[PDB]
Amino acid sequence: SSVVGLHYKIGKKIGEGSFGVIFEGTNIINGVPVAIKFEPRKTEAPQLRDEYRTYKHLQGCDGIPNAYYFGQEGLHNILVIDLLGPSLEDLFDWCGRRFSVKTVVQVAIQMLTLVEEVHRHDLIYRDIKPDNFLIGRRGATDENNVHLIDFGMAKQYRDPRTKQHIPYREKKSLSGTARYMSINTHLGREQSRRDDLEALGHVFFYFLRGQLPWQGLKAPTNKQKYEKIGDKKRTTPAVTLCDGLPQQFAEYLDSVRSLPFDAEPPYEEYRMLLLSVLDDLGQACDGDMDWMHLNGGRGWDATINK
Ligand SMILES: Fc1ccc(-c2nc3cc(F)ccn3c2-c2ccncc2)cc1
Ligand SMILES: [Cl-]
Repeated sequence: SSVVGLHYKIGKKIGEGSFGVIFEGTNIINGVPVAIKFEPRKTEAPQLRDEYRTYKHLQGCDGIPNAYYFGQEGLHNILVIDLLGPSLEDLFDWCGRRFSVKTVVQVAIQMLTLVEEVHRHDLIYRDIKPDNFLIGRRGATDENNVHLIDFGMAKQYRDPRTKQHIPYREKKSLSGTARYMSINTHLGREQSRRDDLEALGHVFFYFLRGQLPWQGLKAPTNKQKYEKIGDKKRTTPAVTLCDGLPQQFAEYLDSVRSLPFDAEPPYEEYRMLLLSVLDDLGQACDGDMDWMHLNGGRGWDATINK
């Protein structure tokens, strides 16, 4: 049968989660579209049952989609959530692999707020990348707002009732994407709130410069490539990465790298630091983003851009 979760018809396949069986769906009750997620049963890495419970925990938070169904169906686990638009990596490629200063700033402030809400619910993300940040759908009220999805790497960091941080430890397996992970993750240290914020700092320079200096290194094995990548991050100060860029981006990365392990980041102060970039350059924060000027003003297309 084509109907799963009682009320959800399976449509076309959308991927972008390894080859995880993701689809576009349609609630046969009201017609709203969804994003159906399958997971093979009796697999070596079961994580769908817990990703559901993370969406219910963050249910009601802005930028986090709602979870609507989870149950057994044949030899698969199915999770129905909201359907969202392209990723920041998708819009990045379509704008020439370079974002202007105003759009990097405006997106940065929304990404900081989404990460803070995750931290207020006793969770850290541990997989910061623009591929997991999506806008909304065309014609919707949240069409160009930034959303956060995929919490298969999210990790509890403090007790929900005592608010006591997890103890510091080392000698852990490398977890995340090598291009954006913090220096502390390269060293096999326990991740905390400060590492999500440093990963966000690497994404900002990735948008401004179009590339990062630790891209395209040669190494015979995989382990030696992550070492060589983390080495370039300790040799490059924040000032050189900020060459020809507003120095507040260098101040941000340096500050989040000086945070203690169990310290609480000054989120509002970081967002005010990134806002003053627009004041120094005579710009307003009205919400105008670069991808809003694609294709003569129509916006992003299907067959021309994808
Ligand atoms: F239940 C789920 C859980 C995760 C997804 C998902 N994963 C990725 C990975 C990606 F690189 C890009 C996009 N997405 C989605 C996604 C796509 C469209 N609209 C909502 C979410 C979907 C459904
Ligand atoms: Cl790379």
